[PDB]
Amino acid sequence: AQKPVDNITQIIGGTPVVKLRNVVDDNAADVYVKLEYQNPGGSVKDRIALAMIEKAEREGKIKPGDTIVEPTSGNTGIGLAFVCAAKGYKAVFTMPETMSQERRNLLKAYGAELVLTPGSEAMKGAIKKAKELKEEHGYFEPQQFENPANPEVHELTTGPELLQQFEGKTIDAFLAGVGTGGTLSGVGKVLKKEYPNIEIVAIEPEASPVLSGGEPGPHKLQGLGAGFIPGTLNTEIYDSIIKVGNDTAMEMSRRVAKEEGILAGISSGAAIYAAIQKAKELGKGKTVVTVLPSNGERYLSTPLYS
Amino acid sequence: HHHHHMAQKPVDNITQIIGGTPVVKLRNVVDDNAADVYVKLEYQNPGGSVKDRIALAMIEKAEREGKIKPGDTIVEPTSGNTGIGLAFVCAAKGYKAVFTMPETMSQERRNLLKAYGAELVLTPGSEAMKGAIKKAKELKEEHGYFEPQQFENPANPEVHELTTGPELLQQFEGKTIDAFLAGVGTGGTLSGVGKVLKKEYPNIEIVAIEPEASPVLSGGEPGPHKLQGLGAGFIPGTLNTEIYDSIIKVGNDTAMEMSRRVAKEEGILAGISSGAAIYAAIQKAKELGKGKTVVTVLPSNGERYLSTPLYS
Repeated sequence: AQKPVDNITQIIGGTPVVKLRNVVDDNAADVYVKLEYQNPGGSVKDRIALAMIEKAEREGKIKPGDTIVEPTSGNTGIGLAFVCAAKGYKAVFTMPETMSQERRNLLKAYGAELVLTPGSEAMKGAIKKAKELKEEHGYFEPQQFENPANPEVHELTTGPELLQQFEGKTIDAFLAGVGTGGTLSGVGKVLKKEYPNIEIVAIEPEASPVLSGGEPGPHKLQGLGAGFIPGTLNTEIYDSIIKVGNDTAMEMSRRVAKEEGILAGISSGAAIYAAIQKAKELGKGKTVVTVLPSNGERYLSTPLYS
Repeated sequence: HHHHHMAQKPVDNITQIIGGTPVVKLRNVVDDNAADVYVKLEYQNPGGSVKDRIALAMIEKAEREGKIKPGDTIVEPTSGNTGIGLAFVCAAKGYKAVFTMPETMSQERRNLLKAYGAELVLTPGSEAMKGAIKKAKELKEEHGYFEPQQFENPANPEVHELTTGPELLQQFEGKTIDAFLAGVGTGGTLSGVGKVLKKEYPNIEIVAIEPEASPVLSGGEPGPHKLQGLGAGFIPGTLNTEIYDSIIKVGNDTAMEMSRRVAKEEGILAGISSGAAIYAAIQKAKELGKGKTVVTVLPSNGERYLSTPLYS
């Protein structure tokens, strides 16, 4: 048990890794999952929310008391609301008025202010309002899809944690779903330098296979498939891409919760499904690692666990 | 190499992550001329609450004793965090779980338990908990299912004696804990932690927290209340009725307002029982003054209660 800390953000990072036991055939490679939902705010986005705020502090772009704006209502918005509450910043989030009441409460619970944009304008309307607050009112915009602090914090923390966790053991493949791409790009850079023969695998939705050259489309892999190539994604870092369908990822999330006792979101089900293909392709004795970005309890209002 | 927090090497299954929960000093909701207030984040258990500890301990002892073996079915009449912890542990260890509850339990909660593969047996909502308890016993007698019994199983207070307590006691080595406060549901946390802290800190004050609207420890009548996880309506067998030196009653609105203050001002988003424990801990922190040290436990996370009035 860790000694007392003065601030909850000091708990961000140092997440555990669990070997999968039942959803992987014993003929395949070992599969390990990093539980990023063990971050105190509930997801991997804790890490970039802290890094984005810390970097802006260092560079004098913000000081505690200042106001932040980001066009998101997902895990990055929760992470920013959490980090801003913990560090004394005011968080403003723009989102379409169609966003759920449960998610609005969670953001408002941390003291964040919500700016609702026209529902038909969807995400594009939220981005426009955020650009207006940044350019015409001086709000600081973290910009999760372009801020280099995003892939860099995974280069400095998530990746080296995996290196410590797999000391003396070789990792044969690392797989991660691509949202902003910061996880895959930053962990990938660190693992490839330490394990030059590792395979880095990007995971993306079958229904929106933008990295594979296909067309953006609606999909149910929440957290994945942004519909474009993020500035935070190093497209050179991955050797291959695995596409996962909506139903396939949901089925595996249900399997992992019931047979491993690990309750994670649909993007984690996609990651574990892809990690299990790679394991079977690599065979016994090899080592496959992936990341579980979020907890299944955040998605009880979705068809994931209905 | 050197820019990351230390991370534990891989474990063979998720139950090995239970325990070892961190402690955070409160900064803003507590005056500096009051005693320091420290909170142990039991919602950092992998299943989301303090109940992971007793779910694992109860199942593991039943194995050690030979009462159950993997593949067997567990039955428990509950819908709260104990059911979640038990569903979580049963999935992790290869047990079947059957829970009874009144049909007025929320749908999101039904999905949570079912996500782990537990069965939900619904009883007439007008028979309330008595109906869920009766159905559990009928199934227990009919099929020989093991019943953990969260309010009677000695493994419940014992695991807090063997893990939660020694954790704090190594988390506070070289410091004096002046008061330890804990809300009483089963009473296992207060009983087990209190026993261990008392042995190390002879002058420590052990405080039970219960709802003002159902103060059964104080000798009042059990009544409806809003402090989820607290106020069982009876004195549980797992509560050591001699461990606590004093009792603090907390009202419904008081705990809710503290939970919202802590979420906005500390960035710590916890359930309503945590707001009650923090309110009582600050009250205790005010009377005994600067320099002293009060410690309490936050049993669950605020995200579990988004559909309740706590955060609407």
